[PDB]
Amino acid sequence: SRVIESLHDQIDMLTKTNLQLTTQSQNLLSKLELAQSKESKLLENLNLLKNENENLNSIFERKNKKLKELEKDYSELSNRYNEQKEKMDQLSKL
Amino acid sequence: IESLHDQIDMLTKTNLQLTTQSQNLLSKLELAQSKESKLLENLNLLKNENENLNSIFERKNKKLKELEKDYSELSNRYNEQKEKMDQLSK
Ligand SMILES: [Dy+3]
Ligand SMILES: [Dy+3]
Ligand SMILES: [Dy+3]
Ligand SMILES: [Dy+3]
Ligand SMILES: [Dy+3]
Ligand SMILES: [Dy+3]
Ligand SMILES: [Dy+3]
Ligand SMILES: [Pt+2]
Ligand SMILES: [Pt+2]
Repeated sequence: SRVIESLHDQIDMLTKTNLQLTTQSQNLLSKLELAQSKESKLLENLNLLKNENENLNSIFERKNKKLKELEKDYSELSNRYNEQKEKMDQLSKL
Repeated sequence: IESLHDQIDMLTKTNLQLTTQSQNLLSKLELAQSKESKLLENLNLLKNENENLNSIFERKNKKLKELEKDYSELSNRYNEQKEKMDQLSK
């Protein structure tokens, strides 16, 4: 009988230990989820920006192609003015 | 008392499994934290250069604007030189 309840004082302590640990596995399965959620949202955002960025990169490449054309047009135009001047020159010359 | 000792053993096995789960959950949290740190460092690397690129772009735009202006003046000066040529012939 002193045997028994002395024995019980251990069972109850073990139950108390289990409750703590269990509430623990409660608080963590509720975090790991939070950590995962915050990953999801983060990865999603990275992709909107990623898609946003590719779109801006594509626009850039188009403008550069136009600038390269202009780069050629001004060169040709300049050249035309130089030829035009040579003639005016020759007109005054002997 | 044998039955009670057996129950104590079952309880100890139950508590150990819980502790093991806690350990596993802790490791997962640590892994998540490691992922968060790598993700933040990467964002920082991406961010600082992105800003570097943004400043270079702004600088080029500033020169292109001078050029819009430079070409306009030149074109006008040419239009003016032709008016004078027309007048030379009338
Ligand atoms: Dy592309
Ligand atoms: Dy070119
Ligand atoms: Dy052309
Ligand atoms: Dy020539
Ligand atoms: Dy402008
Ligand atoms: Dy200027
Ligand atoms: Dy005029
Ligand atoms: Pt001329
Ligand atoms: Pt002329």
